[PDB]
Amino acid sequence: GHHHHHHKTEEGKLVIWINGDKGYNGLAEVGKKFEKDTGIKVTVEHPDKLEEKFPQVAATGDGPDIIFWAHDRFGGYAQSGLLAEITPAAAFQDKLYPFTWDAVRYNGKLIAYPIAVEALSLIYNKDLLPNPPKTWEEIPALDKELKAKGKSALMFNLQEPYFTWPLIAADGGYAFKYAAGKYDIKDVGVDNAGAKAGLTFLVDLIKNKHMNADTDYSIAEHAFNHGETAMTINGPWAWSNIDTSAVNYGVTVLPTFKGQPSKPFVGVLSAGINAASPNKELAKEFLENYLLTDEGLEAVNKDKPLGAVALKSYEEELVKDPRVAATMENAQKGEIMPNIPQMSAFWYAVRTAVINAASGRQTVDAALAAAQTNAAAGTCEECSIDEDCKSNNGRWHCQCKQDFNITDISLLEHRLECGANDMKVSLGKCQLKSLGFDKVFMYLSDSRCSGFNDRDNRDWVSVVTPARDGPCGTVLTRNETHATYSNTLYLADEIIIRDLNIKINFACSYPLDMKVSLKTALQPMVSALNIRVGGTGMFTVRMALFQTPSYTQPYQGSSVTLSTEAFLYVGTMLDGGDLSRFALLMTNCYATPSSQATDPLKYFIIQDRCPHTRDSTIQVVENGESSQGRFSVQMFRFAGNYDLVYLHCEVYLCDTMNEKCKPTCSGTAFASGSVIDQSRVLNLGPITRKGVQ
Amino acid sequence: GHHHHHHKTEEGKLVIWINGDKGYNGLAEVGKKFEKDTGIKVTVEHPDKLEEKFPQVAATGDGPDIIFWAHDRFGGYAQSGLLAEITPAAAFQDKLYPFTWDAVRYNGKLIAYPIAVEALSLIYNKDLLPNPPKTWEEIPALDKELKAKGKSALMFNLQEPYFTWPLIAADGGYAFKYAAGKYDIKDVGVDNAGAKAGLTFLVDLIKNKHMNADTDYSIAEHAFNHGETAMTINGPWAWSNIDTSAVNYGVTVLPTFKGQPSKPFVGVLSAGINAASPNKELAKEFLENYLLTDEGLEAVNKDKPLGAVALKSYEEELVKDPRVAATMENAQKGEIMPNIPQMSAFWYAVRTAVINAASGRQTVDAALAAAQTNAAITDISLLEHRLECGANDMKVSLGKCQLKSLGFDKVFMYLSDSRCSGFNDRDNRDWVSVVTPARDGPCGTVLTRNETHATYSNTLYLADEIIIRDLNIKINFACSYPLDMKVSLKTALQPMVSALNIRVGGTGMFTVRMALFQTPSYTQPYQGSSVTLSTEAFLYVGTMLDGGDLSRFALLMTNCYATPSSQATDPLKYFIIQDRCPHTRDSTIQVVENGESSQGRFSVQMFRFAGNYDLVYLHCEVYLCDTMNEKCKPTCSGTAFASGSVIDQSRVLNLGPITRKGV
Ligand SMILES: OC[C@H]1O[C@H](O[C@H]2[C@H](O)[C@@H](O)[C@@H](O)O[C@@H]2CO)[C@H](O)[C@@H](O)[C@@H]1O
Ligand SMILES: OC[C@H]1O[C@H](O[C@H]2[C@H](O)[C@@H](O)[C@@H](O)O[C@@H]2CO)[C@H](O)[C@@H](O)[C@@H]1O
Ligand SMILES: *[C@@H]1O[C@H](CO)[C@@H](O)[C@H](O)[C@H]1NC(C)=O
Ligand SMILES: *[C@@H]1O[C@H](CO)[C@@H](O)[C@H](O)[C@H]1NC(C)=O
Ligand SMILES: *[C@@H]1O[C@H](CO)[C@@H](O)[C@H](O)[C@H]1NC(C)=O
Ligand SMILES: [Zn+2]
Ligand SMILES: [Zn+2]
Repeated sequence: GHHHHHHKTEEGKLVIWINGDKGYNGLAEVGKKFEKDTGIKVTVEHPDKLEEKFPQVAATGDGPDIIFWAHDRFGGYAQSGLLAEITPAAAFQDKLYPFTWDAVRYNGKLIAYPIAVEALSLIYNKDLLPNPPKTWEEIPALDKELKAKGKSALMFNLQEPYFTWPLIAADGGYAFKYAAGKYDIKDVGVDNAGAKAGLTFLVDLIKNKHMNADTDYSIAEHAFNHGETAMTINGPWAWSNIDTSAVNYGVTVLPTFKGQPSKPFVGVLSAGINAASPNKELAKEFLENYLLTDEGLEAVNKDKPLGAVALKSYEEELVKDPRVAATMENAQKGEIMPNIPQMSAFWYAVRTAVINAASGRQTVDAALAAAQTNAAAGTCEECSIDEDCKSNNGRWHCQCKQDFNITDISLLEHRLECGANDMKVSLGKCQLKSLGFDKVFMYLSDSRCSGFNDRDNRDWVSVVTPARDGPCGTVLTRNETHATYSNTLYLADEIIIRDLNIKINFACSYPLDMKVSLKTALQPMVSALNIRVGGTGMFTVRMALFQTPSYTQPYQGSSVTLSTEAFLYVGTMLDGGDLSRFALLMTNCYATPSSQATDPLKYFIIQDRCPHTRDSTIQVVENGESSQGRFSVQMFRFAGNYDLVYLHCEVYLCDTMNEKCKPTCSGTAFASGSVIDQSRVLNLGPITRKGVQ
Repeated sequence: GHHHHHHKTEEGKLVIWINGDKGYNGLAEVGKKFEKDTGIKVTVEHPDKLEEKFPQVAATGDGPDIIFWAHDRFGGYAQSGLLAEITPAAAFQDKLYPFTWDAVRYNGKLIAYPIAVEALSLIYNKDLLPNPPKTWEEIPALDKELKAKGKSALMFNLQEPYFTWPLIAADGGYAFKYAAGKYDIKDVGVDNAGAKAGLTFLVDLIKNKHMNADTDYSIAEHAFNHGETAMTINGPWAWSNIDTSAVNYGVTVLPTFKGQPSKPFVGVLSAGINAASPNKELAKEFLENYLLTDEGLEAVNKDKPLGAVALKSYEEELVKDPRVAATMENAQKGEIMPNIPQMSAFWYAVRTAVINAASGRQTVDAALAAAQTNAAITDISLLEHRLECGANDMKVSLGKCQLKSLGFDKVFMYLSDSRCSGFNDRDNRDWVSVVTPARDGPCGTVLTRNETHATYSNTLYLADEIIIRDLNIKINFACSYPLDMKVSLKTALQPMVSALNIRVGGTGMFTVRMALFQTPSYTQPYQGSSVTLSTEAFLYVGTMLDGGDLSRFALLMTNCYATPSSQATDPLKYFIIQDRCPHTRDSTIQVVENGESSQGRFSVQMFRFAGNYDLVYLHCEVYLCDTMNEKCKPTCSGTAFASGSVIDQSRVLNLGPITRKGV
């Protein structure tokens, strides 16, 4: 007997959200194992701002069955009843460390499964520095030293407060005072001396050009991984990218500040179950039986490291690695995050205060003051990066930052969205509003198509144009495969009455569908072949001839006529079933002097999936790659004896799962493939010479 | 015998240059037979760097009458007009394979005679191992195993790029892109990922002491023939030395790299005629009558193997040997060398990249970059950005010249994942492009859904230096697609849906689903076990078949109706679709899709329809309609239908309750 019996005839499913920076593939593999055993499928998807999006959808009774995050968010969900209560047997609970269970406990109830323990650690290049700086104060020396070598000392994400927090709290800065076994929200440690010291040091570092304020995760990763930075600050999940990198690296404790250790907020990677989920039992089985296991966490950790796991058995072995040991050493120096809801607001309040102090929009005192005032305020979560959250006597509100520093380049930063029938270009609203823009922010080649405040995203100001030639001065450009719709975005120096000239040429390229070209034609010349697949499958292959190199504007009527130098553009299309499963392959294409496809005289354009020769007389654009295929032939230059010829194409449906369809053509011919299945042949003709202007 | 008439009182001589690794003796023997018949002397010499030496002497109106080499060089000579045009009869051309003639063709003219087809093959001791390693990745293991015996696994010449090329080209590597029937010289495939993979693997091989970077032809041949190496990689011309050796050997296909086959550059051994020679006629007779023949090639091939010959007659018999067959198999995997002149410059650029990466003088990136380069201010500030949204992929492209105009000395761009890096993109314009799948989570791509649409977005970082300066730019790009009904239904956590299992042919299992949707796009399905509607609200219903390929069938909804009770058999029915057609001609009912596809879709204003009752249940009878007769999609002329309707309850899907807003 098998496990599969209990879940048989399941209409149930399992949907998982996790941040893409952790290993999704290992989790997916565990999903494949779960699918193997139980016969139930498991999906893993990464939405933008998933921790923020989850509550929104979850409120409506929709979302993933499982959500992965650091515990600090979870209690915020629990307060809203978005998380189903976990109630595992003691035997199971005993397998994980109690503090990891404490992290996920909220208001007495377990709202999630602890997975792993996350703490920021100091990552450095072993080749570049043998001994890393043990303190923060000695880094500027290193940077000044390394600046001569054409490199930098330290680069790490400055955009997320998670990364800058440890230095701030190093001297005793804190989020929410823990008192009488409970967190006090009206007691906030943001504006004290230690925070100011840490942040002042950070600002003083970036002011000295030791680090750029524009630096983010991606940039720092890229910089460090190319060995152009001596060290960075990060968690286990990064390591996977460094291993593959030629960089020889090491992980140790963060540097001290004022003789005090860096105090990182320690996260617990945790898996919550949606309260709306019908699948809760399956989720519990999956998480308990499969996800948390030596093998499972081995897999996930193998894709990307988890750091210190909550599972005792695997951890006891996993600690043997020095890096996670360093991660623990760091964690023990810092403090585990509160799971309370306010943490959502806190993080937002710091981020605003760090970037303002870094950009120089405010002093550390002013920034931290605003921060402390906004620490528990939930409204401030609604504010974008470029917005200040301002506190009135009555209530908090969002406001655009009053001052931006804009290079002639900064204006070129933009969002380009290519939709199916339309194109949209978007630019930051505040950066524009800063310059005195009330309205009519921007326009395209046609000045009548103007900017509007984006109805979806308050942050953006957007311009839209259909993707077709002639509205809003949009322009179409075709090549054999694709149709590219392009336009230019002008910025208006008028309303602001100040001149800095920039324009952005943007374009959306879409694949060309010849079936549309055929449907557009009143009476196109086309041959069709129905192909039955198995009991229930049915497919259709069509072959048609086109007047243009774009493979558009097909010939109409019962005959085609060519100039001596003319190119015939042939194309083939597949319909029915999954166009993904099968790829359209043209196995043998040839011409005959007669109408019979069985003609003893065959002139092969394509033979054995490959061109008959390398001459320009035959050009094959698309074969075996997709649902369509395309090739051109100069017909009467290729076969010249005859005043007309007929065209024949043998076609085969290529399963892309079990065989690779795209042919490899060496330019050496066997001529052993002369066997043709006439049931698979499409025929078109006659193809005649003009003989008249 | 009677040939003697056309040659009497003979004069002049014939001088031939050919590489010494091929049979010099056989060619000379044929030359001596030619001398016997014609009474004209023929000299055969093998100079050092003969291919480089030929143009030098040829420029002065001095040199050999005939030159033997791979075709890739010849177009370089032809461009210099050092080669006389050959004009053999069709009857003769039919005797050799056309592609061999295509190789020797340049700018429309045939500049030389094809002799043989050469491709690198994997030579191994058949006695030593029954089956050779099928991949490159497993070689270090074999070597480590063989390291205990005081020997090595694989040794071959690393000095000539010709021998190392296949691994480089195994994964997506290429010299010159073949487009519109001609080779593109400004389109170069040297700096791509696969080449880097292969060459990096090679460096990693020599770094592990599995093979010495100093290894050359002599060393590998001498070593393998003496049994100090288990296997090597080489062409036919080497075999002659292995045959005499007591070693029992075999020849097979090169090992795969990254799941893809090795693509050796396939050479065509070819004989060109000097343009300065008055003796061209004699050269032509020599090449046509004697050199290319069963008897002629027999001598040369018997002396040393030519591999697969261009001559049909001799090849047809010669294929029966497994070695040349393996050589053919290898040839079929790779691609023939372009005949263009630039190849002369190419080989020089790669050779530098092979030795520099091996010795450790440069990184693979630097070497391949330099090679690729060798192969081929600001007033207003503007940028060129092109986004291509494919079905399975996205490509983002930025124009080079604009980046230069914007003051970028060098271009580094990448996505959220720094592992995804830009490459040089050749189109109607020269671009720098990055590619990513259109699904979320590779390359740090992220999904954003709204009720109607699934939007896949990512950020493109663009900067001059890896260490970031004051100038760095980032560009957010996104591809938004409409949501599929099935997908919308499958994505939903707890959608309201009714399902019916169907068997077809008694084989396999399929199902039919009916579900309710909040949007006119038929997306954003209702959640829960019940739906509640305003009096004026529109219920968007859809029905789809799932669980495998039903493509031969179109989903047809014959009768769809509402009942005040939960019973589908209720005598009181309000018909939305009756006799396959919409009950009313009004905006109150719209049937979007019926009998057309695997899906069906319709909207109804439910409570103007149901009237007096504050709740209803929805019922849809469904059938698989065979589309072969093309009668499936129903035609509705008028709103008048028979009240009597025959319904099979086994095919009816039921959903409810559907309740009115405000009690
Ligand atoms: O910086 C604010 C952010 O910090 C934490 O998120 C971390 C997370 O702990 C790590 O697992 C890793 O993924 O990096 C994240 C930040 O980039 C908090 O969990 C989160 O609520 C908070 O917004
Ligand atoms: O390595 C560069 C070199 O490769 C080719 O020459 C080959 C030749 O094609 C083979 O037949 C073999 O036997 O000898 C050479 C080994 O490299 C190119 O034809 C030549 O121009 C180039 O220098
Ligand atoms: C110029 O912009 C940068 C980055 O924002 C920063 O130095 C600051 O915002 C501006 N300069 C000053 C002196 O404030
Ligand atoms: C056609 O142009 C598009 C961009 O406009 C490009 O992505 C595609 O590769 C081009 N087709 C070919 C065959 O090069
Ligand atoms: C959903 O988002 C897409 C992505 O741009 C947009 O095109 C569409 O208009 C949006 N639909 C609604 C109903 O907001
Ligand atoms: Zn089970
Ligand atoms: Zn003669």
